[PDB]
Parts: sequence; structure tokens; C-alpha cells
Amino acid sequence: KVFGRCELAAAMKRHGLDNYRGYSLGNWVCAAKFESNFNTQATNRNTDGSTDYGILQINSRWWCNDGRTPGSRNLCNIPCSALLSSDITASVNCAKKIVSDGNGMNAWVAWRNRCKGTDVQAWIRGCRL
Ligand SMILES: [Cl-]
Repeated sequence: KVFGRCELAAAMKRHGLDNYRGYSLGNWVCAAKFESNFNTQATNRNTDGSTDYGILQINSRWWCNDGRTPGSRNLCNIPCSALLSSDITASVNCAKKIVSDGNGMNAWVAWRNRCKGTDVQAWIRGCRL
């Protein structure tokens, strides 16, 4: 599923991401835009052999099991394929664990490089929330 910008914002809000650990909703929408272009089916392979999955590009090195990243962890206790669903519940629940691990949203490279320190509220502007 390719979400619309406001559609995703409302889904994220419903799942408890607005101001989760101090990160306003705009931060999450901006991250999803630059990580996956709002596409739940996005995958990208990393140099170390791990793969990033889904709308928030969660990495199989630490967070999910894809059966092909030897010596990796599965801290979210889920198959990586679950992160590709049109239902974003699994991605959100795992993202909540990631953002709580001490490094905040800096875990997401595109957030650090393209959202951090910008006017992120622009990403939810005009949305019925
Ligand atoms: Cl933080």
C-alpha cells in the first residue's frame, strides 16, 4: 500500500506516535516519506547483507528476522515480512522500541539528514487529525 500523506498521519496518530518520546507527528511522517516514499512494500539491501523493510525501513540486523542475516538479532520478535503489511501496526510497535533505545530518531538516517531541524509540522499541515 502506498499511503497518502494525511492518511498516514492519521494512522500514525491512531497508533500512538504523536509526541511518542517527545517526537511530534510531523517527524514520523517526514521520516516515512524519505525512508520509503510512504510505500509499505519498500525493501532495501545494505552492504553488510542486512535488509531494511517497510514504511520505516526497519533493519534486519537488529530488529526483525528474515532468515538471511547471520548473527543478527530479532529485538522486535517478528518476521521482517510482517513489516511490509498494509496494516502498519507491526511497524509502529517496532519503531516505538527502536526510538526508546537511547538514540531517539537518529536511528533513522533519512530523518537525521532530511527532517531533523526542519519545520516538520509542514508534513501534517491541512490534515484532518
Ligand atoms: Cl530523544
